[PDB]
Amino acid sequence: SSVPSQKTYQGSYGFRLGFLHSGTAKSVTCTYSPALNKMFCQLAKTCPVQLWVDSTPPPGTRVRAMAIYKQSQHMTEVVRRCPHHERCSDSDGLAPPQHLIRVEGNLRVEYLDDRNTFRHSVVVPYEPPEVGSDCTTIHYNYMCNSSCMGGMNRRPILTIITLEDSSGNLLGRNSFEVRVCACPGRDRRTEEENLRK
Amino acid sequence: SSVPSQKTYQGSYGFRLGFLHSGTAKSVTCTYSPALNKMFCQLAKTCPVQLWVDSTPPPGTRVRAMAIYKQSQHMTEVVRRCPHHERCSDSDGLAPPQHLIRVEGNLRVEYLDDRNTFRHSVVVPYEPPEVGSDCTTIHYNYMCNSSCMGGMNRRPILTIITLEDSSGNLLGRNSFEVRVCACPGRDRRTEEENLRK
Amino acid sequence: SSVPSQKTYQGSYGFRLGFLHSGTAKSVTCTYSPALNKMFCQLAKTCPVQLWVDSTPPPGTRVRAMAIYKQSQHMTEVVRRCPHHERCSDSDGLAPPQHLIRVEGNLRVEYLDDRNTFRHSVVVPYEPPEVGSDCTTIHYNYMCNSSCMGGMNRRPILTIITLEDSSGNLLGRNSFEVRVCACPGRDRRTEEENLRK
Amino acid sequence: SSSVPSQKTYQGSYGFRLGFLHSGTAKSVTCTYSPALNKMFCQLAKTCPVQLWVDSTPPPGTRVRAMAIYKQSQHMTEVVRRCPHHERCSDSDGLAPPQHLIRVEGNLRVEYLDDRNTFRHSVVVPYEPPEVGSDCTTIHYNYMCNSSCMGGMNRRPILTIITLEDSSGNLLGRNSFEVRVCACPGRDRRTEEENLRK
DNA sequence: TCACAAGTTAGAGACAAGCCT
DNA sequence: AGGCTTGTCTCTAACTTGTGA
Ligand SMILES: [Zn+2]
Ligand SMILES: [Zn+2]
Ligand SMILES: [Zn+2]
Ligand SMILES: [Zn+2]
Repeated sequence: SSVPSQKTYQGSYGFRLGFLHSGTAKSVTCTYSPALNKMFCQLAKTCPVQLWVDSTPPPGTRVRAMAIYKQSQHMTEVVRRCPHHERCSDSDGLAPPQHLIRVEGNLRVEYLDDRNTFRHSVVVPYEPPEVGSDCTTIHYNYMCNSSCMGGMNRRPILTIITLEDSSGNLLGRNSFEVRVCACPGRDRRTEEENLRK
Repeated sequence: SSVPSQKTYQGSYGFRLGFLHSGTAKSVTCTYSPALNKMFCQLAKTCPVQLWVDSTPPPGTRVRAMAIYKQSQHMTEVVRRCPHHERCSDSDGLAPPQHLIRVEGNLRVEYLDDRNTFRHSVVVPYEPPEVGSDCTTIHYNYMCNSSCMGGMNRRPILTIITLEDSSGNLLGRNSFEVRVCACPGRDRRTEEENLRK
Repeated sequence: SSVPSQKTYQGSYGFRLGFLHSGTAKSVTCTYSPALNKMFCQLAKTCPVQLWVDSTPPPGTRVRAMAIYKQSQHMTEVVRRCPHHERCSDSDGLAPPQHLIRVEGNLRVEYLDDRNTFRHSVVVPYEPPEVGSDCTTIHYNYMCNSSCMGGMNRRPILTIITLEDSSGNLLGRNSFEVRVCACPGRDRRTEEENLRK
Repeated sequence: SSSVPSQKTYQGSYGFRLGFLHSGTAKSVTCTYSPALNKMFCQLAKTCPVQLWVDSTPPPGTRVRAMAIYKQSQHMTEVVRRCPHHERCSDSDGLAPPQHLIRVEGNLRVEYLDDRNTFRHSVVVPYEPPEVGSDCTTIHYNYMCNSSCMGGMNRRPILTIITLEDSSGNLLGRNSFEVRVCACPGRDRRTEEENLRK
C-alpha cells in the first residue's frame, strides 16, 4: 500500500543502470528507449539489465526489483499478475505464480511477499563484474503483458531496482518504465515519434 | 466431454425461436443476424429470446440454455468464464460466478452443471404466453466477451436452447451462434458484408 | 543456469586462439572464417582448434569448452543435442549422449553435467606444445547440425574456450561462432560474401 | 521387423470406395488430393477430409481403421511413428497419444490402437451411415508429422490404409492412398504432377 | 462514428539448407 | 558435386478487437 520511493539515488557506490542497444527492428524481443527511460519487451522473454558501480559494494549486498504503477491514481495498488496467467502453470520451480517480475539464470534468487505493504519483490545477491567486465548483468522476465485484463490492465508501470546491504538498508536506487507487449519494436517507435506532440 | 446434439428439432409442440429486429446501429447492445443465425451482443447486456409453440406443453416443462464451442477442435471443452470475470463479483445474487449464460428477471431460475459431461446450463420453468401474447420472452445475459483471454479466447460458440419435460427428456430444440463483443453493430455488419463471396 | 561471460579475456598468460587455413572449397569438412570469427563444420567431423600462449601454465591447468546461444533471447537456454541425435548410437564410450561438443582421442577427457547450472562442457588437461610446434591443438566434434529441429534449431551458437586452474578459476578465455551444416565451404563462402551488403 | 499389411484395393461385399474433395492446387491450400497420383498433399496437423462410399449399409458394430505404412519396399517393415521431436511437444488432442501420427477430429468414440504382433499404430472409429442427404460418411484425419521429419518418416513416402472391419477385426473392405505431409501442399503437388506427365 | 490501442495472423516468393541427381 | 528438396523467412501488413476524442 505505502508507496516506495522512486527518486533516483546513486548513493556512495555510484549505482547506475545500463541497457543494451537493441534497436526498434520490429523483430526484437526487448529494447530500451533512453529518451523515455522505458523498456519495451515481450511476455516472459529475457530482459537484460546492467548494473554499473564506481566502487565494489561489501559482500552480502543484494539487489531488489519491484514493480509499481506509474500513475498516481493507481500507486497504492499492488502490481500483480492477471488471474489468467496466475493459473497458467509456467513456474520455473522458483517463482511464485502471482509474481510479475522473475529472475532467470541466478540460482540464489529470493521472492518476497511483503508482510505489511503486500507488494511483490524479487532479490538476488550482488556480484562484482567478472574480471575485466565493467558491469553485472541481470536477466529479468515480466510475466504479464501491460494490457492484461485483470492486472495491469493497460496501466504503465515502473521497475525499481534497489541496491541493499545484507540488513536491507538502502544503498542505491534507480528506476525505469516498463511496457510489456507483443511488439516492443513497433510500440517503442510509435511512442517515441508521438512525443513530438 | 460428450457433445450435446445441435440439430434443430421442433418436436410435438412446434417449438420455435423468435428474435427482435434491432438493426446494425452504432450504439446497439444486441442484434440478431438472420443470415448468419448469429446474435451479436455486448457483455452482460440483455439478449431477448422469444419462445413460440403451437400447443401448450404440460406443466413442469423446463427450458434449458447451454453454450458449446462451434469449432470441431474445441467442441469437447466446457464453456466457462475467463479467470478474470469469474472473480469480478458482478453476481446478480442468483448466478454462480463461473457461469457464462445468465437469466435476468426470472426468480424460479436454476443454475446447473452436468454429472458426466460437466457442461454449464441455465434452466427456467416454461410459462405459457400470458393471454394476448403469442409467445414468452426470456432475457439472457452473456458474462464474457467471445475474445476473453483465458475464457472463450476468440472462439465462436453456439447457444442450444432445449425444451424439456420435468424428467429431462427432449421435447424441442433450437440453436444459434453467439458473438460477445464490444461493438455488436460493427462486427455484425462486418461479418455479413464478408459473406459476399 | 548462470550465463557464462563471453568476455574475451587473454589474462596474464596471453591466451589466444588459432585455426587452420582450409579454404572454402566445397567438400572441405571444417573451415574457419577470420572475419566472422566463425567455424563452419560438418556433423561429427574433426574440428582442429589450437591454443596460443605466451608463457607455459602450471601443470594441472585444464581447458574447458562450452556451447552457448549467441542471441540474447536464447542466451539463457542450455545447448543440447536434438531429441533425435540424443537416442541414436553415437557415443564413443566416453561422451554422454546429450552432449554436443566432444573431444577426439585425449583419454584424459572429462565431460561434466554441472548440477547447478545444467550446462554441458568438456575438459582437457592442458599439455604444452610438442617440441617444434608453437601451440597445442585440440580435435573437437559437434554432434548436431546447427539447423537440427528440437536442438539448436537454426540458432547460431558460440564455443567458449576457457583456461582453468584445477580448482576451476578463470585464467583466460576466448570464443568463436559455430555453424554445423552439411556444406561448410558453401555456407562460409555465402555468409562472407553477404557481409558486403 | 514388423510384418506388412496388404495394400491391395478390395471393395468387398459392400462395395467400399474412397472419396475426396476437389480442392485444386492453390498457393495457400492446407490439403489437396491428386487423382492422377492417388496422393494427398497436406500440412501438419491440418484437417484431411476423407469420404467413405458403400453400396450396401454394413451390419452394426463395423469399424473403420486408418493405418500408415511406408511405401518403399526397404522401409515397409518399419513401423510409422512420430519423430522424437514432435513426440515430446504437447500437441495433445485431448485424446490422441503423443506418438501416434494419424489422428481423428470430432469423433469421440475414437480409439488409438497398437497391434499385439505387428506393433503398428492405427486409429479406429465406429462406422456411421451417411446422414442423408449425404451419400457418404466423411472423416477428418490429422497427420502429426511432416513427411520429411528427421527421426520420423525421414522423407520416406507413405501410404494410408483405410480398412472396413467387423467387430472382431476381420477384413470387409480396403482402399489406400499415398500421403505427403509438407509445408506447401499446393506447390509440391503441382511439381510432382507436372513431372508425371510424361 | 469514427481513430486509436495492442494482440494475432498471413503471401508467395526469396532463402536456408539438407540430400541425391 | 551440381541439382534439387523442403521448411522457413521477410514481416510489413492486414486483421482482430476492445477503448477512446
Ligand atoms: Zn497476464
Ligand atoms: Zn471474460
Ligand atoms: Zn541433431
Ligand atoms: Zn516430426
